[PDB]
Amino acid sequence: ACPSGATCGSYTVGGLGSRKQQVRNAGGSSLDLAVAMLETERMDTAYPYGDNKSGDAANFGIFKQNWLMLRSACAQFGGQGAGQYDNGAALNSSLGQDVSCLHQSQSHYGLDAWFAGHRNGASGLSSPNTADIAAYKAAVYWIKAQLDADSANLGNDTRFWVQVPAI
Ligand SMILES: OC[C@H]1O[C@@H](O[C@H]2[C@H](O)[C@H](O)[C@H](O[C@H]3[C@H](O)[C@H](O)[C@@H](O)O[C@@H]3CO)O[C@@H]2CO)[C@@H](O)[C@@H](O)[C@@H]1O
Ligand SMILES: [Cl-]
Ligand SMILES: [Cl-]
Repeated sequence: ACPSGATCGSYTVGGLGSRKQQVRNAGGSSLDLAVAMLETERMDTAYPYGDNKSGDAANFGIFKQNWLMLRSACAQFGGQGAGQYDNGAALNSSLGQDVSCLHQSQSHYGLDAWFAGHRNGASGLSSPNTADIAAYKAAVYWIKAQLDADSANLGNDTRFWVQVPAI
């Protein structure tokens, strides 16, 4: 059943199973798969460039990591400024680098703080215990529970989803 009042469900996405297997082979855990699953249908980067944001808010890669976090945590982007955000687009064509950056970012911030910045950027890092951040985290963990409960879900075409507001 759906997490705390939210609307949720599942459906089939052609080719998604093979893509899940590629993400796992690139080092993605079930948590990583859950984040990717929440962010795009096909675990890809065909969403609009930067997800229509610029600077520190721009999103890159299959997890929609933001440039603030990438430049703060990932060695690939060390020392870079907000205005250099176009450099994050390297993650759009390298799954291995995308996963490496995700892991570096999660380790840099710790996972609970990582969720806050992933959801809400600099504002989230400074106010990480909001209701909206908690709802995002709950959505990810609900998806993860579906993946964890049946290993077929790690390789099949099923996408689990939870409705969260776009911000
Ligand atoms: O620090 C720069 C800027 O960040 C602002 O927060 C944004 C983040 O940087 C991300 O862009 C974040 O995107 C996530 C949201 O969950 C989206 O709904 C989703 O589509 O993509 C990602 C991953 O889930 O969005 C926030 C909000 O726009 C904000 O903190 C701002 O004050 C700050 O200057
Ligand atoms: Cl991020
Ligand atoms: Cl807070």
